[PDB]
Amino acid sequence: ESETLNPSARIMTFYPTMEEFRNFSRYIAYIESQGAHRAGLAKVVPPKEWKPRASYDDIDDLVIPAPIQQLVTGQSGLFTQYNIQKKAMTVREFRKIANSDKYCTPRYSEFEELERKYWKNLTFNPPIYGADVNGTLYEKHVDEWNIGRLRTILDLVEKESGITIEGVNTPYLYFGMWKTSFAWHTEDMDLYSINYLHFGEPKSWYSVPPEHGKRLERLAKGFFPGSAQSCEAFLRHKMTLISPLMLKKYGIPFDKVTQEAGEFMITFPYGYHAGFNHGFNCAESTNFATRRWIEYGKQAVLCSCRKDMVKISMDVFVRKFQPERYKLWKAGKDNTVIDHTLPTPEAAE
Ligand SMILES: O=C(O)c1ccnc(-c2cn[nH]n2)c1
Ligand code: NI
Ligand SMILES: [Zn+2]
Repeated sequence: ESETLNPSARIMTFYPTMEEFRNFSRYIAYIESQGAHRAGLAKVVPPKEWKPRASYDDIDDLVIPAPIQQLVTGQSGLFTQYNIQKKAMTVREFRKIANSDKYCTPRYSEFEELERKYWKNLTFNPPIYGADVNGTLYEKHVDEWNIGRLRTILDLVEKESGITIEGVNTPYLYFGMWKTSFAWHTEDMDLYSINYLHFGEPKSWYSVPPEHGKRLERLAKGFFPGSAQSCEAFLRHKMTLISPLMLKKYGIPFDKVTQEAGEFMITFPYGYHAGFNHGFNCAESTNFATRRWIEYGKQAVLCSCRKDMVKISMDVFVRKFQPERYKLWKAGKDNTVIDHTLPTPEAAE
């Protein structure tokens, strides 16, 4: 039944009405009832009626406390990205650098051309990314899909322990320029993410279906045996770039999609994704959860080589939503096998 929905595991695109848009978790359950999650990634175009902010005309004074310069080393589709933190910088300061001749977007016809230039010039002329900036650009009154307060069960982490995890249960802003990249990865604890492109040039995405996620990991371990030896989940470092041609060459299924300003992207549990920004832009994102995520959370394979990595206690989720398995899980005997095709329980409504 779930297997017969989106059997291609293709990236789907949704155009909700304004009435459908009002209840966030309900629409996530809906697009899962249509098999969107099998792709790992889905686009959701909100009604023209909607806007999270009246104008972006005041933000040139907003500070980017830790701009990152992205050095990239590699060849023939395989790359490792190193981060060089620059000194703090305002948005107007950043836009100036980004729109300057040295860093601006090259001219091109179709997207496949800009794509080709991206993978051709990835290692040259290191751009700067205004990444992981704590904040939101939603006006305080917007209630539909407000990244600052989605009200999903991920809120249970803060409710129970008081713990905030920047960018995970709090929002991050991302100021991009041409050729700034996000490496191949899943979310922390294999959560969902929501990404909103407030303004600027597009952001292109690659996705690998969760049901093929393990195939991508085997390939990545093969190409980076050193990194694999020293960490059980090195892709969570978010340093590893792999071109779509390399994926084709080794039979990994994937899809691609380009995100325009004013569009949402949803990534799903264990959905590997990567991509790049076309030019100057601004994006807001955070993580969230559904009842389906819990099993993913229990089984997420985490980065083993840093003490500073994101680790969420699953205990309170298992107690509340899987009480009959708590004794078993806590005794390490819960061998529930995940079916990636199944939609989340809430989609019964
Ligand atoms: O750089 C982005 O726009 C982006 C896109 C997709 N994922 C992330 C990200 C950063 N940490 N977890 N996920 C960042
Ligand atoms: Ni992500
Ligand atoms: Zn690690």
